[PDB]
Amino acid sequence: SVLASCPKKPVSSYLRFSKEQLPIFKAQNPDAKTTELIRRIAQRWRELPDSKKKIYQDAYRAEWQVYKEEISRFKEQLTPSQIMSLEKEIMDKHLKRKAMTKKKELTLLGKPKRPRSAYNVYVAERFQEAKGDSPQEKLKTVKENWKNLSDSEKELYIQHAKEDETRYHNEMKSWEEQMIEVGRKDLLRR
DNA sequence: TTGGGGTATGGGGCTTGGTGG
DNA sequence: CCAACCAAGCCCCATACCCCAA
Repeated sequence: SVLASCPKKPVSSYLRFSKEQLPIFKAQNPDAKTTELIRRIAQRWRELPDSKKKIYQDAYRAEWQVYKEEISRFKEQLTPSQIMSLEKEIMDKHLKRKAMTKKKELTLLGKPKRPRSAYNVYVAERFQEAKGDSPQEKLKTVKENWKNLSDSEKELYIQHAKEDETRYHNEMKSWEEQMIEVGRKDLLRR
């Protein structure tokens, strides 16, 4: 917003080199994947004489000195609550990434999904047949019926809840053993 | 020791509304 | 706190590499 205007850190010499080289390379090699071209460019980097590298190096060092000056000038023109909301935007960012990363890894270790509630299993069935525009509305409809149902009409759902509760228990046990075997006691409950 | 950040894109998943480890 | 139930078009991202600031 105002922090979106925060000066960015310069990227390093290999990154510069690559950024410039990609374009040249893709133009000489239309039928190729980026990943490949990148591998190719990295090799070029390795190959490049130190005296040449040193050129990009100096570019980066001087570009860092600009960042130094830039960031501090930036901070002065900000209020203290601003200075803080900045630092928080950074932390929040980093934590979201950490979050995403652990969530990917669990899914890739096929970690059992949590027990679905009495209400969950109802929604998973009475959503196709539901009035409304967005999902917001298609939901309030199913919500209204939830209040309007009674004990007898909630059996085969609360039954499947109680079943899924035992599915969870079993699946969680298979998975936690699996994990112990794979050297990861750390992903265990408690 | 770690990880972010440059690209481009092919598969990934976070979002908006009101019951459960 | 965060995950679960229903969308799907945008948020993000690992991938190929290297390097240096935190």
